[PDB]
Amino acid sequence: HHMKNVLSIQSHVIYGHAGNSAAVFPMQRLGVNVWPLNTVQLSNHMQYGHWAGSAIDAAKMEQLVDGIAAIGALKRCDAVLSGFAGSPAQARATVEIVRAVKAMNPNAWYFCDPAMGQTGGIRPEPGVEEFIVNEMPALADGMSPNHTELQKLAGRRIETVAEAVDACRTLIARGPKIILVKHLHDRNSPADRFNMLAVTETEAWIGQRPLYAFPRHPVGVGDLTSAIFVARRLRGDSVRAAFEHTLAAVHAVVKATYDARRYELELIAAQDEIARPSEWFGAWVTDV
Amino acid sequence: HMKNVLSIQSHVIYGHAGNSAAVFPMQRLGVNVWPLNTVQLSNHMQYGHWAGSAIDAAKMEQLVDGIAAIGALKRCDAVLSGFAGSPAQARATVEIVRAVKAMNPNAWYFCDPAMGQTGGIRPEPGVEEFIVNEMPALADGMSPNHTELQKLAGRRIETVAEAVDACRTLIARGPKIILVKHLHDRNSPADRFNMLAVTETEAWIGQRPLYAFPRHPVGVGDLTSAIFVARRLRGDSVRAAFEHTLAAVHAVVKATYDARRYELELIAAQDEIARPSEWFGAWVTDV
Ligand SMILES: [Cl-]
Ligand SMILES: [Cl-]
Repeated sequence: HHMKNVLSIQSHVIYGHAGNSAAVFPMQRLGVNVWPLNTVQLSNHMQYGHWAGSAIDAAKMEQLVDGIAAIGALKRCDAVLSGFAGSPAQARATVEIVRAVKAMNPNAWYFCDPAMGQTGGIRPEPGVEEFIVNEMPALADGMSPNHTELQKLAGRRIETVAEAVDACRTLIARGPKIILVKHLHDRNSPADRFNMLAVTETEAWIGQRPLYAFPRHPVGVGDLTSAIFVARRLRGDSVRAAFEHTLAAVHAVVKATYDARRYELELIAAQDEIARPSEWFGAWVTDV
Repeated sequence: HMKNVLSIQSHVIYGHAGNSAAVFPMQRLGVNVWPLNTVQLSNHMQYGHWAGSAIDAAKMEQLVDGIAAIGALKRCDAVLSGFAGSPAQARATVEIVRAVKAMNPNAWYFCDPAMGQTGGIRPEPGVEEFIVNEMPALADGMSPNHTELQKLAGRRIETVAEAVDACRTLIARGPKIILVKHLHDRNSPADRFNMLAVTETEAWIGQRPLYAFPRHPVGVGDLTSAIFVARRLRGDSVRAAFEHTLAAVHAVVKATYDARRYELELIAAQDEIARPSEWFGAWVTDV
């Protein structure tokens, strides 16, 4: 009955839902305490084409976390969740925060959502992408790449489920115990399916939910996906159960957004379905 | 018909104060919140030490300008403000309210004076003075505690009827609704926490149990104002919004007290925020 605590190190968007504005409320609604460290405050998502923002630097990130430690709270952190990093220095600061939390609490784990934004190519771009690919797997207990991010982490083109499982297993050999492929581009899947995968050293699960066609795809679905998975794991779910709850909860939010003809996620409207999804999509076993 | 509130307050990473006490309860009550964080603190200042980052008044206006630039400001149904660290920040909040009301003339501004530890009838120069002198003409609702109400009214207030009259005099200055988020009633038993809600035509007094914490939790005032704002946005009557606020705040405070914690048990008590299991019906009062 002990409440778990997650330190969530992500961007904050005032209007709309991305980063901590997509992650904090769902985890709280799922019964987990969230300590949101906002690395930047943006007026709105960058996909609108223009925005205003204010960021903190890496030194300030460390100072803020020092404050949480000074009152004795940081050692009670049960998990760290990271997302978008605005600069290489911020990504390095995230790693140092994770190292401190894990040394204070040997049961704490780090879940890294690469959160590379709009990008492409197998090669990691210099700076943040390079740092995510080269440095983060060594400390991460779980990672939640989308397809593009998985190709960068693995250094490979990936087109099938089996190729993706193999890429996940190679990444797991670098450190992480679980890879949640939060969106998989499966050339063998029907076009109206949204595919996800959950891979550990000994398990692999495929899941599918309906793919909704948006004029512009909502930002924040990846951040929401990682957050729900983390919260369900903290609530004690097995890998399969956390995976299935994530798939079903994200479906409910995305469907609500589509039915409302909206671009920003219908996160608050769909909150009861985040906590207790009504429609379920059982996963099935796959392998290399 | 989802409503949106722009909440302009401090953010605290660990624990619950400002937006870290206001945003989640309003969301849990079915209202969308756009949080504009004026500062980011590691923890609240009552611990004695803390770290913080901050934005200035110009950046606050620039951030809202960004929302306006994508055409979203017309979707703002209310603005909620609380503690202000400087007169410049309070003036930036006023400019933001003006910008919101230009895009949505139906939007309303709810000001929690949030003066903190203070005393006396005279407002202190600077922020307190601005709240007393300039805020009522701009705010559609205000949630003073007892000390703040005395400063707003320029009067000593000791009875419920005196407090209603002070609220009515303040309402004649601009606001449509006053929530006295903690009322000092010399005729009430010491173990009662009194609140009052007043409009030009209604006045409701209510009570929940007063708990004697060894160190009183921070953020109860922020939680109270936020729940009331959310219930009003959901369309509650004055009395219903008032009673839900009293019962939901009780549930959170009781949960915190029962666990002997300092930080509010906000997430643990979330179902009681939405559906309080113990109710404290209000009663009519007047001048
Ligand atoms: Cl912030
Ligand atoms: Cl109290």
